[PDB]
Parts: sequence; C-alpha cells; structure tokens
Amino acid sequence: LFEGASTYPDVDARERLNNLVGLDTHKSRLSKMLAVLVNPDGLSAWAKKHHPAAEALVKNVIRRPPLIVLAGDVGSGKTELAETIGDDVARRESIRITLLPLSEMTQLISAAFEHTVSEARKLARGAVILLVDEAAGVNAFIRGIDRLGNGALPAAVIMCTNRVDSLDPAVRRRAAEIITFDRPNDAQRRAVITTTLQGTGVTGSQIEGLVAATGPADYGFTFSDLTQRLIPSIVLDAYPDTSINPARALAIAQAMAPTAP
Amino acid sequence: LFEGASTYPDVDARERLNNLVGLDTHKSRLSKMLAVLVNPDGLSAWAKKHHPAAEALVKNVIRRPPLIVLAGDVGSGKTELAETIGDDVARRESIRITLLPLSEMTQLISAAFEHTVSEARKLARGAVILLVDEAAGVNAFIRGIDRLGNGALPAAVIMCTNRVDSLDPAVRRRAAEIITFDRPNDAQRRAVITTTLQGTGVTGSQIEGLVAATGPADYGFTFSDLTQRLIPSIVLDAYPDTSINPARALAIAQAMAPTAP
Amino acid sequence: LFEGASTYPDVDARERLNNLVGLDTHKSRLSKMLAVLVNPDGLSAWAKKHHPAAEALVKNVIRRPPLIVLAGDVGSGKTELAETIGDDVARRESIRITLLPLSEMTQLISAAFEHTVSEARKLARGAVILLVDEAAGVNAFIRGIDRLGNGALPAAVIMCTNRVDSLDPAVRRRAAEIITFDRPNDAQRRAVITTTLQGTGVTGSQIEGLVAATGPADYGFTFSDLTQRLIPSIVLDAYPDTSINPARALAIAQAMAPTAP
Amino acid sequence: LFEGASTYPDVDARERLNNLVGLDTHKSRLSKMLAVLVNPDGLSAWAKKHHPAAEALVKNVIRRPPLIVLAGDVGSGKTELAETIGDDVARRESIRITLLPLSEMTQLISAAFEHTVSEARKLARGAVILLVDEAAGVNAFIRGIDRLGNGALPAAVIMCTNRVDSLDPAVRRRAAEIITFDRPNDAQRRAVITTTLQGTGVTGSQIEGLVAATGPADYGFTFSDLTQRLIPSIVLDAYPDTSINPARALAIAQAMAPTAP
Amino acid sequence: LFEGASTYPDVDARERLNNLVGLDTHKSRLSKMLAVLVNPDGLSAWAKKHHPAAEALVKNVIRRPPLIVLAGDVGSGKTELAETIGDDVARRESIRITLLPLSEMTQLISAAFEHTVSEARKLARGAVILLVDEAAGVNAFIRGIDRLGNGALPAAVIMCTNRVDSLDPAVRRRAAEIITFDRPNDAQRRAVITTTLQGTGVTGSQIEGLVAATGPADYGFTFSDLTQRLIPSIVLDAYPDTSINPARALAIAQAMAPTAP
Amino acid sequence: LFEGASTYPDVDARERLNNLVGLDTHKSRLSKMLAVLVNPDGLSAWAKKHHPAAEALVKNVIRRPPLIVLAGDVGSGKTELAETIGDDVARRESIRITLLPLSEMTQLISAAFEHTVSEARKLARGAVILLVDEAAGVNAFIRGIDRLGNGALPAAVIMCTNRVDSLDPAVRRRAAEIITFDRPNDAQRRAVITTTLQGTGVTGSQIEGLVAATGPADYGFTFSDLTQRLIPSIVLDAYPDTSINPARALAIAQAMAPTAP
Repeated sequence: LFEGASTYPDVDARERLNNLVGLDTHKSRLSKMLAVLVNPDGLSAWAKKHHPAAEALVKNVIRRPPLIVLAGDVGSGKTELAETIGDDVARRESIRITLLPLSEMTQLISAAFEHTVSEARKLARGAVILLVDEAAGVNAFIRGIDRLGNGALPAAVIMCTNRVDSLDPAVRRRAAEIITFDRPNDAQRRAVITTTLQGTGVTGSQIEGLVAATGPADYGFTFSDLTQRLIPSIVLDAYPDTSINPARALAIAQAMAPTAP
Repeated sequence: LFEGASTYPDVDARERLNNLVGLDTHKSRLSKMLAVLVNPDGLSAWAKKHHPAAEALVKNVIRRPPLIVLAGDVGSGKTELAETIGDDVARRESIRITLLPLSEMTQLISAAFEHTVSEARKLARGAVILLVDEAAGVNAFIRGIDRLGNGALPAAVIMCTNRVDSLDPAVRRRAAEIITFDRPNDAQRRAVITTTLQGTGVTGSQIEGLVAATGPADYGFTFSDLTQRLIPSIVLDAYPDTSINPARALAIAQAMAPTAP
Repeated sequence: LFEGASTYPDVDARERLNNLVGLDTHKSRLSKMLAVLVNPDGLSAWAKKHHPAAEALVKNVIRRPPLIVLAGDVGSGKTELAETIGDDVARRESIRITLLPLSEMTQLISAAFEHTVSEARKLARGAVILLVDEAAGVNAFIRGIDRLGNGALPAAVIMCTNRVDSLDPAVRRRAAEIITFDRPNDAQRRAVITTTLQGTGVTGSQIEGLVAATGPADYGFTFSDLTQRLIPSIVLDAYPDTSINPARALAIAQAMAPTAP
Repeated sequence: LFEGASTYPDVDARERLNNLVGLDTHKSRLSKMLAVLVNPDGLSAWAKKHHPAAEALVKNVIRRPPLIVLAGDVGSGKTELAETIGDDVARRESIRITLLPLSEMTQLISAAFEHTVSEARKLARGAVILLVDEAAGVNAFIRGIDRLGNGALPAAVIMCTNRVDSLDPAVRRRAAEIITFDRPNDAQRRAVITTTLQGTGVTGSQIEGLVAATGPADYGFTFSDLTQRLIPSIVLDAYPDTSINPARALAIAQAMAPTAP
Repeated sequence: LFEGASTYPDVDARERLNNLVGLDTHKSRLSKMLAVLVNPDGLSAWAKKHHPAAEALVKNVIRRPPLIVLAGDVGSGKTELAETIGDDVARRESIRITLLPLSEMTQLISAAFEHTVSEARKLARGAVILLVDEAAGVNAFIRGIDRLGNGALPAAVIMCTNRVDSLDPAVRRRAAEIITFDRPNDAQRRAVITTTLQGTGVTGSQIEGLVAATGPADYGFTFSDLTQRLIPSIVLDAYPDTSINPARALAIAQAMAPTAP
Repeated sequence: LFEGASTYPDVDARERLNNLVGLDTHKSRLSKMLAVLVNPDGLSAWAKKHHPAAEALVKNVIRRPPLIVLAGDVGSGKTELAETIGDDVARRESIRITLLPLSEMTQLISAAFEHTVSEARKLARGAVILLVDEAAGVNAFIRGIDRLGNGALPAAVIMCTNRVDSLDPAVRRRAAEIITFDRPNDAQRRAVITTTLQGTGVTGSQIEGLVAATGPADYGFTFSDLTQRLIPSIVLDAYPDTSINPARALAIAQAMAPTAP
C-alpha cells in the first residue's frame, strides 16, 4: 500500500491547481519538466525545429535522473502543487497519469520504487509520478532514482522539502530540476491580490498599495503570509455585514508583520 | 476523557473575553473564521449580497481545512482567548457550542478526533471546537483535520503555539488562518492602557506618554510586559494609601525594560 | 517533608531584608502583590476609596492565579528576597505567615500543593507562601496553581528563575506578576553605593563617580558585580590598616569589567 | 564487493566529462595530480627539462600521500567529475585505469585498501583509483593511505566532501591536493552559459547580462543554481512552442535568488 | 582521602606565589577575604577603628557564606594562586592553615565537607581551606557551604571555574566574593614584562612598546598569552648564544596574535 | 606497544624538517623549548653568561611542567613538525632522542607515561619525547605530566590540537609553551613562495604579487591553502609541457579563495 493514489486528468485537481495563485511560473516549470522526463523525445524535437545547431542546449537537460525537488517556505502550496500538477502534465502531453503518494523506511522506499518500475513497464501511453512528502533509506532512494533514470520508463519523482539543505547531498545532486518557493516578488504579490480581489471594485492603485505594503520596503510577506493571514483578515473584516473596504485592507496589511526568516 | 469541557454561551467566558484588552482584532478574526468554518454558507451569502461578481474572493477561504493557529509571544492571552472565544461565536451565529480541550499521544489524538466527529454528527444547530494547547502523533492530527474538512460536519480546531516555526509543516500548511500575537502596536498599547486607567483621572496626554514609553522608540513591550509587569506595578505603587500618580506611572514605564526577543 | 519552614514575622528575616539594598522597588511590589493575593478585599477597598468609577482598574489584578515570578540575573538577591519578604507582608497585612520552601518530581509538587491547600484551609487570619527555587511535573504545578486560584484560600506561590524564557509557557502565562531583576540603573547603583559607604566620609560627588564607573557609559554592572565583586574589593583594599580611599575605590571600579550578558 | 567498478578509457565517461561545463580548471588539476601520483617520474622529468636548478619545486609535490580531496558546494558536479576523470588520466598518461568506488565501516575500509594494494601490485602499465563518497574507521583509512604512499604502487584515492571542515584533520593533512568547488566566478559562469546557449543566437552582449545577473553584484549563483535551476528554467520557458528569448532568460535570471550560504 | 594536602606557611608555596606576576590585586583580595572569612572579628575591629559610624559597611561582607570563586581565562594562574595563597593568609593572620584539595560525586562532596567541619572544630588557632578544581552534587555542595557559614568554624572554600556562567546559580549566589581573571590591563601587562625582563637592560621605553604591542590597540593578550607564549618566545629567541634583543622581542610581540575570545 | 617509535638523529626526519617551509620560527621555538625541558642547566648557564643580574628571567621558564602544545589550523604541518623536530633537538644538544608516538584510554595514557618514565631513568645522555596526536583520561595525563615534571628525568611531551580551546583546562595550564599555527603573515608567505619557486626564474616583484594575492588585502591564506592548493595548482598548470608562467600563477592565486575561518 501507499496512501491515496490519484489518476489524471481530474476535475478536482484542475480546480485546486486553478486556486493556486502567484505560482504560475512554478506550475509551468514543474509541468514542463515532468513532461520532458516522461517523454524526452518532445524536448529533442523542439530543439531540432527551433535550434538545430544547438549541441549542448538540451544534452544536459535530458540525461538527468528523473527527480524534481520543490524547496522553500512552508505553506507556499508546494504540496498542493505537487498533488495536482499531474492534471497539467496530462493535458500538456495528452497522457493518462497515475500518481503514487508515498506516506522500516528502507523497505518502504524500495517497495515504492519497485512498484513504480512495474507500473511504468505496463504503461509513452501513460506515466507514473512518485510523490515524496519527506523530509540506508537514502541509499534505497538513490538506487530507486538511478533505476528510473537508467531505463526509458515513463516515470518521475517529485519531492518536497522546506529547506533544500535538509536533503542528503546524494539526493540533491540527482535533481533534474530544483524549483524554489521563496517570498513572492512584486509581480507574484500582485497576482495573488488582484485575483483574490477581482470583482470587489478595488482599484489598481489600491492594489499597488497592498503590493507595496506586503513587500520588503527588509524582507516581504511569504506566500503563507498572503494566503493564511492577510487574505482571511481582509475578507473577515468586511464579513458579514459590510463590503470590502480598501482603506481597512491597507491598514491591515501595514500593521501586519511578515513571518521572520 | 479530555479535560474540562465547556458549553457556550457562558457568562464567565464572556467576562473573561471582556477582560482581554488590546486583542479586539484577534477576537474578531478568530470569532469570524470559526463561524465560517462551521457555517460556510454565511460567507457565501455575504459574498453574493456584496460582491456577486467575485470569483475567487471566498473560493480560497471556504475550502480550507478547519484549523486555526494562534501563534506568538507567551503570556499574550492566546490560551485565554481560545478558551473563551466560543461565547463570541455562539453569539455571532446564534448556535450552541461545545468546546473539547485536549489535555500514547497518537491514541489520544485519534480518540479526540473520533469523539469530535461523532458529536458533530449528532449536532447547523450547534458546533464543536477542539482545542489543542500543544505544542505518528502528527499523522494522527493531520488525518483528523482532513477528516473534519472532508465532511460538512460543524467542527473546527484551534491550536496555540508560541512559535509557528515549532509546528510541523504538514500542520502549518493546513491552517485556514494563522492569527499572530506579537508586540502590541501603538493603538493596541493605547487600548490596554486607556481601558485599565479609565476612571483614574489620567489625561489623554499622560496616556500617550505611557504609550510612547512602552513602544520601541528598538522593540517595544510585549502584551505580557503590559499585563503581568507594568499594570501591576502601576496599581501596587499607589495601593493601598495613595491615588494613582501619572508621574510615577511614567517613571515606572520608562525604567522598565521590555522582554528581549 | 519540604526543607526548612519559616514563620513570619521574624527578626532575622527583617535583618536580611534590610541588608538587601537597591531592591526597594522589588520589595514593595513583591510584598504588596502577595498581600493582594492573600487578601484581595484590601485592593477592592483601596479602589473604591480612591477610584470608585474605575471599572477594569483592579478587575484584571484580582482574578489572577496566585503566582509571582522573580526573573533575572543570578546573584541579584532574588532568592534572599523571596525567603525574607514574608516578614514585610506580615507587617503590611498584620497576619502570621507560614513559608513552605520546596526543595518523583510530579509526586513532590502534588504533595506540596496538597499540603499548602490543607494548611490554608486551617488558616484571613494567616497565610501560606509556597516557594519554588526551580527551575508531568509542569502539569502538577499548573493544577496546583489553578487549585489555589479557584479557592479563596489565603495562599500564594513565589518562584524564582534566572531567565523567564526557561519557564514553561503554561507556567509563565499564569503569573499574576513578573518582577524583573536586571542590571541596576543609576538610582539603584546610587542606593547600593551610598548605603554601603555611609559613615566613611565619601562625598556625594565621589559617589556619583562610582555610580558612573559602574554604569554602561554599553552594559553596566549587575547587582552581583556590585555586591560580590566591587564592594568586597573596596573594603578589602583598605582593610586592615587603612581607611577607605575614594581614589582607590574609583580606580577599582573603573578597572573592573562588568559581567558580560 | 564494492559497488560498480569502471575501467578507463570509456566512451560514456568521456561524454559525461564533456558535459561538465565551467569545471575546466578542476578537471585539469584533478587529472594532472592523479597522473603525478601514479607516475611521479613524469613530474621529475618535466622539472628537469624546464627548471633543472629547481630544488624544492616538486620535492613537496611528489612525496605527498596519494589522496586528493574534492570539497565544496553540493551539486557542483564533484562526484560526477570524480567518477569520470579517470578517462582523462588514461588519455594523459596512456594507461588503463581501474576505478574502485567505495559504497562494520572499519572492516569495509581495510578490505577496500587491501584489495587496492593487491590490484596495484598486479599492475606503470595501469593504475587503480579508489573513490570514497563519504563523508576506528578514520584510522583504517589513514593506515590505508599511508600504505599506498609508502609503496611505489600506481594507486590514488579521491574523496569528496561538501565541507572540508567535516573531514577528520588526520585525513585532511594527508591530501596531496585539495580542489575546491565554490561559487563560479564570472569566467566560469560565462563558460556554462555560452556553452549551453551555443547555436541559439544569443549574442555575447546578452550572455554578459546573464553572467552579471548570476553574479554577486553579495554572493553569486552556485554551480547548482546554474545547472539545476536557471538552465532548465530558460529552456522550459521556450519549450515546446517557442524559440529561446533572451529577454525572458534575463528576467528569469534576475528574479531568481541564489542559494544562500 | 582527598588528594595532596598542604600546610601553611610553606617555603615552596611562597616561592610559587612570588613567581605569579601581574596578579598582585588578585592575591591581596583572595588573601584578605579568606582572612575575614576565618577571622571575621578582624574586619569588625578595623571598621570600628577607622569608620565607627559605618552601619552597613561590613554588615554585608561578614555574614556571607564562606565561599570564594575564582573565575576567568584558562592559564591565568587561578589554580596556582588558589594552591599557594594560604601561605599569604597564614602570614597575614599569623595562623597555621590546612589546605584540603578536592580531587559518587555526591558522596565525595559530603565527605569532604564533613571532614572539613571536623578538622575546623579541632582547630582561631588555625584554619581549614577546602579547594575545589571543578567545574545532587550541587545540593551536597550547597549544604556544605551553608553548614560552614552557620557555624563560627574557621573554614573557607575556594573554587575555580573558567566561566562563572558555568556554575550553578545556587552556588554563584553564595560566593562571598568573586575574583575575576580577564585580560591583563596595561598596568598588569607592564608588571609581567618589567618583572620578567629585569636585569636584561631593556629600557622603560622598550617595555612600553611591548605593553602596547600586547594590548588591544580590539582585545589584548591574555595572561596565558604572556606567560605561555610571548615570554618563552622572547627568551628562546636569544638562547643560547645571544643576549636578549628588544627589537626582536617587539617584532615577536607584534607578529603574535592574541587568543581569541 | 605504542605505534612506530623513531630515534634521532635521522636522515629522513632532517629531510622532512627541511621540506617544511614558512615554519622557521615554530621550529626554533619547539626545538629550543624541548632542549630546555630535557637539559634545563643550559638555560641557567645562558642566563648567567648573558644576564647574571636577571632574577625572574628564567625562573618562570625552567620550573614549568614538560609539556608543549602545538595549536592551530589543520594542515599547517604541526604533526609533521612534531614527528621530525627531534632531529633538530638532537643536533642542538648533541644527544640521542627516542620518540614515543601515542596512537581503555586511561590505561593507555598511564602505560605510556610509565614507559616514558622508565626509559628516561635508563637514559643527560639522551632524552625521551612522548608525542600525543589527540585531541579519567585527562587525569591520567595530568598525573603523567606532573610526574615527569617532579623528577629531573630527561623527558618531554608534545601534543597537537587544532583548537587550543578543545584542550581540557588542566592540560592547557600545564603547557610550558604553547606554539600557535595560524595564517602565515607576509614574511611566512614570502618564504613558502620564494623557496618553492626558486630556480624557476620568477622575479622578486612577481613573488610579491603572489604574497599580496594570498594575504588578507579580510583573512589571508592558511598554510594549507598554500601547500595543498596553491602550490600544486601552480605546478600542475605548467606540467607537463610548459614552463612556469608567473602571469598564470598570479591569476590562479587571485581567483582562489582562502579557507574560511
């Protein structure tokens, strides 16, 4: 057993993906890297059509072990992104995708990789994503990743960590890509705020004030500070008898201090 | 068993809530978020009446797992707020509320969540608040929170922590809202001081001096520094044979150093 | 058993209290808070006579659990103050006071609190002070404090700690008052120096030099630096064949470096 | 047993070596030092032909125990370099080279060194490289290194570490050479970027912008930041329907923050 | 048993005391405090003859528990001072003094204190010094100190520690005096250098250069840096065929870096 | 047993000593201090011939326990110096010297000291050096050192440590001399570079550039940075087909970053 396996495409995953705001770049990179890892021919074909004289442009990208690391601040949506991104990959490559979430550790890791290899052999018609929410056992994991990379099996591994320095170096150096979730920049803060406040009549000038109030002005808000503190506070301040007040929303953002690093 | 369960509304909880000063914003956010978690229709109805064209305004707020984190300085009143806020929620939603305070840990957490689910099924006529004063066991807690969120059961979890970084990331990322208790700003210091000094003849100009003396001028007083050090010192300085002296109260505030971070 | 129980008033406690210099404010606050905790009516009566319109002035002070925390630098006299202050409380309230000093920990704490409750029931004619020199067991202590607070029993707890951050948060948040012992300010340094040097012919101008030499000029002397280093050095420098020399006393103070934080 | 032994020359090692960019200096030093350790006569002959009057020029280099330490940032390619560099040494000295990768620890280290000595005796027609990926056992390792150094056996040891301070001092002081992998300088960043972007039509002026955007401007990108984050992001941004856009590549580099030390 | 007990006066202790340079103030304070602890009447008599109107001048000094703490940098001579200072006390008070050096810990401490009490009862004709070179057991030590203080027994305790913060607070607060050994000031550096260089023809101007070269100019030499590094280096530089050269001595002092804090 | 005992003089030790560059001062101090410890009469005789009126000039140096501490950066050559310096002492005093290198710890230390005492009694015709490469057992070591010091036995102890603060204080305070190996100053860097580059045609002006490039300009190269990184890199850069190029040597030194403290 594993945990709760999901297949893609999925209406609920798509809805959850859509609800992630300010992560558009992280979505695109995670989705496209996964597509390359399971179907590397698509990257080779893109290279030939657009840059045929390119010698090392993709040579580095293709041969990487099929592991993607999501690293950064807690509460940024890393896990929620990893659990739903397979819907995007399924759309992008037009394949059906089985997600295996990994919930004595050495036995568990081996088993997970053995199952992943077996299912990938049965399947490029489809693909298999192994998801690891943590964190002898490191060696079982390394051997598993290498085994997926040695073969042409349509399989990839996503692993989430709060701090990339927590990861064993032999795991880190095998990541085909590391995607970082640090404090949102002005554009990312703008997207979360605009998307959330749409249809409330908040002007663009008032949005920029909240963008500035949540920036470093010297560290800014985390993604968590926006989604789990500031957004609820703004909504609840008006609920249930009042419309959203930009002056109060700004006063809330300014009095609120960011999570310290 | 749990500890000492309370039902709301309660005269003593209301009195205790009222005695919490400088926490008006924390009370409102905690009370309203809890109301939304147990009765999400009220937020949807508010959205339609005031912002019908809003697409993602509340979509994020409603679907959150029903967990609220109170994080920040020790002695701010977090626990006292969590133990009494159910009286406010009962008033706001006109419901009767059962509070279950959580006092081998994995068994305890499972049992608490199983009981909470059962009682919530019996009950939206009423609601059930599970309170956690801390801090395998993390997994039991996560499974419990998800189970409350999966259902439409009128139940929520409050948990208090001194530092949010202490919390397991898989707990933190599930908080529907994080409410922070850091050092009171000038308005919050003014409210504690004014409310406490009311009827003593202290002028507003003298209140502002004490507000300034307890601010960063570079960190200011904590809530604890106001309620457990400065307020007793001011009162005891006059007790039992003298009226309150603003000059002495200011001298006390200025000589007193804030709790270091 | 406990340790060595003392009754108040006591000639030796009074003498020891008197020998504590530079702690006049700490004595007054500790003594008056204890009087309020055992005889809360005296605070209510003071409030009515002097500030009858005051609504929340004492409402916060009275309802606090009967615990007082003494926190700060080692060697400041915290323990010596806690062991003798009951003589002051006995004088202030005209009551006889039994001090129980607390010297498997969970059993010890429960027993101490059970004994304290029993003796307080026998006794407001008198009062009982439980003294804790440190530091499951935390839970026994919390339950004990709440039990003393729930009743009208004339009993209070004093506990000493070097750093208040060492204390469990559930202990800290129950303190009715926290009294801090940090580095003496210019007035406190003046009182120790003047009182010690009285009758030696040291001028006030020479006292101010020693006050300045022991200040931050950027941290100053601790109370320990004054009583366990500088004062002996000044006396021994003259002993046994010479009178006290202000020039040498200043040279000693200036060459002596304060205890680093 | 060991792990997976490789012989050199090898087409796949050569390909992997070639794919390492920005490490040209590290390759040359590692390759040449290894050649000297197995065939010290070549260094003596070079010294005589070019600097015959040199007395201590090579006297220090030759007599060193045959250990080379690769130290520095995770994900720089240290391991990949150590696993393939034997192809370069084989070419440089025209010898066949057996690589023994080292996967109860004291027994393992002794055995590895005993095997290495035996094979080196059979073999200067060829050479033996012992590779150590980590990290009583330290003593077995020291004894092994000394034993290789005492003899004229054509054998050397490569060991990789993230931080050289992690290594036992008795290991560190025996390194014939320490080769460091820290943050690439402007030339090294230029080589990675130019080599990767060749044939995409990116101008030299646009390359310099990306060199500047990945420098300290105050720490710069690591090698990992270039190969596992920035390079994939640039490629995936265009893939699969668009050619590489220098403006987007610069915007990506600038918004991306380096790995903190 | 203990270790090696010494009686005073002793020719070898006197010689060792004399060889300690730059500690004149520490010697005087340690010697005089010990004399007061064993013969407190001498301090009272001094007070009456010189400052009869002094009320609290010595009241604090006399009543202290008979413990003296020597705290500060390793290699300052603290231990050597504590092991020989009894010769000075014997001279100052004209008494014979038995030193008991303290080499399951709780039993050892109790026994040492029981023996010390017994011998002090037999003895003010003489006195007993207990010496502790470190560092349940803390409680045995506290009980021992209090027992010596409660009685009029002619006995004192010296304990040495590198950092006073290492000591248990209940030990620290009982010290009658704390004597600190930190980095020598200009006068102390002058005394070590002058005394050592006497009879070598080094001018006073050249001594001041070495005083300046060993000062902070921002921390200066420790006592260890003078006695265990600089002094040997200066002597050995001339030994065995050359006289002491002030220019070389200065060059040595300046190139030598102080021990970092 | 011990490890591998060496006798002096030794041709190989002399060669190894000669190969240590930039340590001339450390060699002289270590060699001369050892000579004094085994033959203290030579220091007394030097004092009389050159400074007969000197009273405390050597009184401090002679009476020290016979222990010398070598402390500082790893890879400076401390161990190599300690293992070969006995050849210098043998030459300086014209004696034959037995070196005992120390490879359940309490038994080992006692045995080593008992053997050292026995051999020294058999031997001033000769001397015995005990060498300790690290680091109850501390007490065995202290007792051993004192025993060597109490007697007139021609024996000394050398111990090496990376950080002197690692040593037990009771060991540190017994060192007759502490000799420190920190980052080479400009003269020491000049000697390593000049000696290594002799006969290569590198000008003095080019040497000064490399001296400046390896200095703090704010910490400079360690001895390890010179001998295990920069020197190999300079040589290997020319090997095997090119003469040494000062321009390349400078470029290498400047791009190379020192080991961080």
